[PDB]
Amino acid sequence: RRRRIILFPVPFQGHINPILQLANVLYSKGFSITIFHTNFNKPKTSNYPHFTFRFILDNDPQDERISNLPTHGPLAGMRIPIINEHGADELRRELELLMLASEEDEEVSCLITDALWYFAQSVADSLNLRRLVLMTSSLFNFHAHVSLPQFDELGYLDPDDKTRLEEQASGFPMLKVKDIKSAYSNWQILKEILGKMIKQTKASSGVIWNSFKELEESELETVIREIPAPSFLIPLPKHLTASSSSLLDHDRTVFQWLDQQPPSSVLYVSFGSTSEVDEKDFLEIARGLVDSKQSFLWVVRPGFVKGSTWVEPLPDGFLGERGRIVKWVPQQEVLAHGAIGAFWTHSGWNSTLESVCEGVPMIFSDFGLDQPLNARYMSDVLKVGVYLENGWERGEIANAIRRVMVDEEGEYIRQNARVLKQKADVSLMKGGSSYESLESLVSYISSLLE
Ligand SMILES: C=C1C[C@@]23CC[C@H]4[C@@](C)(CCC[C@@]4(C)C(=O)O)[C@@H]2CC[C@]1(O[C@@H]1O[C@H](CO)[C@@H](O)[C@H](O[C@@H]2O[C@H](CO)[C@@H](O)[C@H](O)[C@H]2O)[C@H]1O[C@@H]1O[C@H](CO)[C@@H](O)[C@H](O)[C@H]1O)C3
Ligand SMILES: O=c1ccn([C@@H]2O[C@H](COP(=O)(O)OP(=O)(O)O)[C@@H](O)[C@H]2O)c(=O)[nH]1
Repeated sequence: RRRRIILFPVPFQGHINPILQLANVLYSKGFSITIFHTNFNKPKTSNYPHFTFRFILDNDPQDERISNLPTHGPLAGMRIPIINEHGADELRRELELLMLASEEDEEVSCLITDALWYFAQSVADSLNLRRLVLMTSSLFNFHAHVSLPQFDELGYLDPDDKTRLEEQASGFPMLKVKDIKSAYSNWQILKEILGKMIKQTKASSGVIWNSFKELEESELETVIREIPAPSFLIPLPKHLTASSSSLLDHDRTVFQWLDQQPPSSVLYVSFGSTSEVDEKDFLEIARGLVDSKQSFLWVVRPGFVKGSTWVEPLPDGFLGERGRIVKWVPQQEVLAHGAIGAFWTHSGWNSTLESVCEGVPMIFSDFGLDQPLNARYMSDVLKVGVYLENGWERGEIANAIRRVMVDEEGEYIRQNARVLKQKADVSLMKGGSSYESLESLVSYISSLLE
């Protein structure tokens, strides 16, 4: 292969999944692929015989700043600001020694990084290497990030200012003030990171969005105005699932059980790769699921429940014939199964987009960050699910589950989910928004060394 692309993911499941989907799509279009990855949270390189992996930044002996960071729980994310602040010299060395070792017939077209690796723009510039960015969250979230100076002036980023919570955000009516308060509760850290991510995204050679035009049409004018480089909207789950980049072992025994369920009769439940609840909330969720009287498949990550290794506070036999708990599944393959009638999600963007791409309507909870904005946009603009926006109450959980899966009152939500899947499929046909985004992206990358 004449042309090589280097990709550099953020080493968490919601970041590795889209960049290895993109890597596969670009491999399919005839590019050779090198992945730069931390040893931390590495995927199974044996699943990618067609890719070269290079492990960087946390090789032994480890830096003072990274050596003792926890490997699980939300605190593991401290690696993101630390690598941005201290990784530039090592990334430049690794890019240089790859380009020095390269064959004379092959050249590196570009570096594609996660948008959160804002430090990589200056490194790529210093080597006369073009950098493209992969956005792993929505255009709507980007629109909110660019509006932060206005949210700040209005006092929405003040945790102590508990006024106007149920009102429409001034200058941003698609959001309630409480959505902004939730999304930016970690304002001391996010203020600096998001400003840098925006500046270095605007400075990049091109922005790839894991989305499609018909999903986020209201947000296109903002990205065309804010980002001078070309934007490409490609819905990666419509190209392939992320099964090969799983960081955990799949429980595949779930498919034999799904095959025993009537069509659209199962609630799939998963609150993410990082999320945590109190025992009080975890038992309130469990009661809501039982109160619903619907069949369910619930992925609970070890550490989801504060105080327990897994699901110890749950009684044996509880959940009935109706319910299964597992540690991990191939989630998009589960969403594609005919048994699935709905998905109770934490509203992470990969989970939200996979559900949309499989036509599965949603019940939304959130654990902050971009989650409350995804839940608000999908529930109120697209109308493909119900937002549980006032915590965990067993009655409200039961009503939301029944509304989406059974109630005639919820038929419009099930129909909206069906039609949005169809729009995603049409977007991949010749002349479709996603087809044209991908053809343009391939032509654009092929032009970078002219
Ligand atoms: C930018 C980030 C800096 C970061 C550093 C660590 C920090 C925390 C977690 C804040 C609390 C304190 C502290 C110290 C901590 O508890 O560790 C802080 C904010 C979110 C974070 O990125 C988040 O890091 C997590 C690992 O700890 C990832 O698992 C998240 O990815 C996942 O990525 C998915 C794909 O983007 C996303 O939909 C999903 O919700 C998310 O859970 C990713 O979400 C990012 O949050 C940003 C918040 O503004 C968004 O702009 C980005 O689009 C989004 O990707 C991690
Ligand atoms: O049991 C599971 C649970 C989740 N996932 C995948 O983990 C990713 C989670 O990404 P998301 O953006 O939804 O949220 P995060 O977990 O990053 O907060 C998605 O690609 C899911 O399909 C999976 O494969 N199996």
